[PDB]
Amino acid sequence: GSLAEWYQRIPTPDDLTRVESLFANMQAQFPQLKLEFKWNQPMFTDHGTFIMGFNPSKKHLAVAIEPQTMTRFIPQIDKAGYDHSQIIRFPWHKPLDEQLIHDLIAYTIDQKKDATTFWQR
Amino acid sequence: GSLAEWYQRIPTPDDLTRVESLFANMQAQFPQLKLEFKWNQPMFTDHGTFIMGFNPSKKHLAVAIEPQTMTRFIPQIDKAGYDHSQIIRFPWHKPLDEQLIHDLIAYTIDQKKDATTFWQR
Ligand SMILES: [Cl-]
Ligand SMILES: [Cl-]
Ligand SMILES: [Cl-]
Repeated sequence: GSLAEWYQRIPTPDDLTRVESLFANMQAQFPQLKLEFKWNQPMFTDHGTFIMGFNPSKKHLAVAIEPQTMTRFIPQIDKAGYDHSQIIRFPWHKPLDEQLIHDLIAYTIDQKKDATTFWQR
Repeated sequence: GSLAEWYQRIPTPDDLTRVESLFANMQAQFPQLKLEFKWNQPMFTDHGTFIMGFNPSKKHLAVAIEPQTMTRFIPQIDKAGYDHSQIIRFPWHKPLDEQLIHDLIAYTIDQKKDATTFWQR
């Protein structure tokens, strides 16, 4: 894909305006950032390192951030009223590491032993 | 929707068998888990708290895990050779909080100042 085509996956003209303004404002606020197009999506990078990625869907703009950033901001993201998701991609065409999946479950079960809410806050 | 309807979203018979076996194997290993259907996807829960979510796409099974779990397991996920993603959903119909996006970028920039890889490892 190209960057021209990605912009065309944004559902409506007002949605495109929102993304264009966001990009422009963030570039103005962080002049060192490079807006690259990599693995078929726009990403801000800084001195050859990932900062943020972007992908549209029918109902939302998905903003991609690093694991440590997500961890640090959970309280502030929840307060702002936005849902978040952390996923591992298991390709259909590759083996499924069930030991890994098992270990993720076991660790989470242990950490949430005394949880009083459905989601980690 | 429903769990039946969700299973129909899995793209091939072999992919369906994979998902069926995975659920069965994890339920056998963790007999306390309930497989619930919430917010249009299957989720393992334990004593009413979230443990793991699932969703198919054309190319992969997406396994949803909590932020603390993703953070803990990055080295093991990378070693296993799977990609991972952490996203915030900014709905098109709701205001976009640019201060939050600014703060996320600023924090990530500071954290990556001395980074020697593209992605957090
Ligand atoms: Cl909750
Ligand atoms: Cl571990
Ligand atoms: Cl890397």
